[PDB]
Amino acid sequence: SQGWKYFKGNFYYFSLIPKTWYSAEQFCVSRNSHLTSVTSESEQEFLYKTAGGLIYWIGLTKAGMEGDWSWVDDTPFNKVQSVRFWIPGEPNNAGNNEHCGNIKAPSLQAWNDAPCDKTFLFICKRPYVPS
Amino acid sequence: GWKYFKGNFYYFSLIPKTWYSAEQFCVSRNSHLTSVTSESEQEFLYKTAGGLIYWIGLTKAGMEGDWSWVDDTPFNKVQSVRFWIPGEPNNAGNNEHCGNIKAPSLQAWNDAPCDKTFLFICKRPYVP
Amino acid sequence: GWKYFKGNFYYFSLIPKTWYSAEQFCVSRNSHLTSVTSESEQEFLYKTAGGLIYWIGLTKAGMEGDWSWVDDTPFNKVQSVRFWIPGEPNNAGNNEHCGNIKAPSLQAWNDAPCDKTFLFICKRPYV
Amino acid sequence: GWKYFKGNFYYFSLIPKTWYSAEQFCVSRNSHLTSVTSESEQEFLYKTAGGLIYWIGLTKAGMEGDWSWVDDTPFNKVQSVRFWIPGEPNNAGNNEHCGNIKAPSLQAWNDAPCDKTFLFICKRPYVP
Ligand SMILES: O=S(=O)(O)N[C@@H]1[C@@H](O)[C@H](O)[C@@H](COS(=O)(=O)O)O[C@@H]1O
Ligand SMILES: O=S(=O)(O)N[C@@H]1[C@@H](O)[C@H](O)[C@@H](COS(=O)(=O)O)O[C@@H]1O
Ligand SMILES: O=S(=O)(O)N[C@@H]1[C@@H](O)[C@H](O)[C@@H](COS(=O)(=O)O)O[C@@H]1O
Ligand SMILES: O=S(=O)(O)N[C@@H]1[C@@H](O)[C@H](O)[C@@H](COS(=O)(=O)O)O[C@@H]1O
Ligand SMILES: N[C@@H](Cc1c[nH]c2ccccc12)C(=O)O
Ligand SMILES: N[C@@H](Cc1c[nH]c2ccccc12)C(=O)O
Ligand SMILES: N[C@@H](Cc1c[nH]c2ccccc12)C(=O)O
Ligand SMILES: [Ca+2]
Ligand SMILES: [Ca+2]
Ligand SMILES: [Cl-]
Ligand SMILES: [Cl-]
Ligand SMILES: [Cl-]
Ligand SMILES: [Cl-]
Ligand SMILES: [Cl-]
Ligand SMILES: [Cl-]
Ligand SMILES: [Cl-]
Ligand SMILES: [Cl-]
Ligand SMILES: [Cl-]
Ligand SMILES: [Cl-]
Ligand SMILES: [Cl-]
Ligand SMILES: [Cl-]
Ligand SMILES: [Eu+2]
Ligand SMILES: [Eu+2]
Ligand SMILES: [Eu+2]
Ligand SMILES: [Eu+2]
Ligand SMILES: [Eu+2]
Repeated sequence: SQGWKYFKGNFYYFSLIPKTWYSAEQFCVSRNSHLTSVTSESEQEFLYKTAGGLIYWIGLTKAGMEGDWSWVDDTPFNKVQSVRFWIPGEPNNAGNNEHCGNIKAPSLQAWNDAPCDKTFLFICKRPYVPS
Repeated sequence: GWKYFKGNFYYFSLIPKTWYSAEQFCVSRNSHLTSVTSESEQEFLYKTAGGLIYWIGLTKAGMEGDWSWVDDTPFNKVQSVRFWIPGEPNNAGNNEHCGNIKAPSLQAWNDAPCDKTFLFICKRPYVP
Repeated sequence: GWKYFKGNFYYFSLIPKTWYSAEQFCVSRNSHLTSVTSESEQEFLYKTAGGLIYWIGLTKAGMEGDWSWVDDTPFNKVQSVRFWIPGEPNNAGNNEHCGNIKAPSLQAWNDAPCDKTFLFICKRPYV
Repeated sequence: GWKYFKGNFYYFSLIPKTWYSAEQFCVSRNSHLTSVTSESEQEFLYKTAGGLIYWIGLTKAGMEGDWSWVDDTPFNKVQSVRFWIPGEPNNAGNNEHCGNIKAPSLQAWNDAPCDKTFLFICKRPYVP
């Protein structure tokens, strides 16, 4: 399938069809991928530049009893290094119901929490495995 | 309230949610949408369900669309094939990637769209 | 060399390995050290084991050191207690963090140091 | 004592263990054998290692035997080749399924038998 863009050892798929957060993750899984994690400034830059003006689900979701933010691809969540990537004022847990995360703003400060059952475009990430 | 059966507690919800919002509720309660690994557990769940539909931990994974359990119990196709409603899973509309308990018998499971709202069942181990 | 039982294939090794080297071998065969989640599976395993000791997928995990299955089957402590040898797990020397099938009985499991070498049993689903 | 670097704490052990016994020690301390995801982290680790060999979270997984991280960080094979000692991994004796930090250089990693005993490095994120 076309639509996979390469960046630093991973391919990224910016969807054309919007889905709920979990239905997006399931699509990514059906393509041997996961909703993308973000672990560096250059990766965040790649994502929001490619996103343009559109909102995309990423692999941010609350997990555990405490509801700490986590990555669906099981990258350990680094709160210290992730603080710089939220939109100012986010996450705000509007309605006490915003348990998933999307990229929203055209900036390094781009993440927003939103209800998992809302439909948005989404970004899958899968590693390249050279022989 | 939680119900106890063979080393696990089970939560039969009173309010419906999407499959994933249900799983997040279970996770917030240190649990998961329930797996099913024996006829006695299947029987306990459908008898307790009382003829109502409840999300369980069934969901597709992998490129193959293989079914899986969200609590990471290995899914056993041979052992589980008799737990589906006859004709299910039929992936109706090409969009039924989660599973629920529906019919009151051992042949109980149906696949349904993950974004549909149903009551749900969490499962939590008792740990002495 | 794989033996079939109720939708799973099982490999009873002829070579002994440490618990983790055994698990690695199982992984290279698209499998894991076996979990045990029913009386009939326990019976099939101890009967086939024939009185020899085999590593199974039992291992301590998490901060509390509770017993777990390496294949990620949730561990049912209540229903598993009848599968340990009487008196086990006894954490001899404070260093027995993996488990094996030892006795030919439904009370079969013993905890032993993960770095000791035993025969091992892999399990993989019929797919 | 845990050493801090870029949002994670690190424990450099004083007693050697096998790879898996090392991982179990880390797990008992709410941690894992360390992953390595940047040049700056690789530099922090080998410089702190001071020329001694430490197990890290490198281990083979899957039927293919691809390298993986035990803390479940997805393994970036493209970006990690810079971190192996030239000529490694060489799977000596076809029995080297775990990895350690060995050479004090950005090219530091060696695969070695999982049953050999080395010092080890645990890693855990700061969680408020
Ligand atoms: O500056 S605010 O306007 O307060 N920012 C809010 C978000 O914080 C909130 O999550 C959404 C809900 O909409 S949703 O479609 O994402 O669910 O609406 C605005 O974007
Ligand atoms: O005999 S069939 O017609 O195939 N049975 C179908 C199901 O297989 C299908 O999942 C649902 C969709 O509705 S939903 O309520 O489950 O979403 O409708 C019927 O019950
Ligand atoms: O009733 S006891 O005799 O004390 N039971 C102990 C076990 O609990 C102990 O794990 C082993 C150590 O040997 S090992 O081979 O398992 O390492 O020896 C005995 O069998
Ligand atoms: O250039 S080589 O000779 O191939 N380098 C080898 C390593 O690749 C090999 O892993 C070890 C085994 O020793 S061990 O202590 O790590 O087990 O010995 C040398 O360092
Ligand atoms: N408002 C709570 C809700 C919550 C707790 N645990 C969770 C686990 C998953 C999803 C949501 C939660 C929070 O942000 O933490
Ligand atoms: N329960 C173990 C200690 C422990 C805690 N977590 C662990 C994880 C793995 C191995 C051992 C542990 C003991 O007392 O001896
Ligand atoms: N020669 C293979 C052996 C192997 C495949 N899968 C594994 C999983 C675990 C340990 C070893 C393997 C390799 O090192 O890649
Ligand atoms: Ca159906
Ligand atoms: Ca013992
Ligand atoms: Cl698409
Ligand atoms: Cl009971
Ligand atoms: Cl409820
Ligand atoms: Cl039964
Ligand atoms: Cl019992
Ligand atoms: Cl019992
Ligand atoms: Cl008992
Ligand atoms: Cl130490
Ligand atoms: Cl590289
Ligand atoms: Cl590189
Ligand atoms: Cl390179
Ligand atoms: Cl190399
Ligand atoms: Eu960087
Ligand atoms: Eu928000
Ligand atoms: Eu219906
Ligand atoms: Eu040497
Ligand atoms: Eu080597």
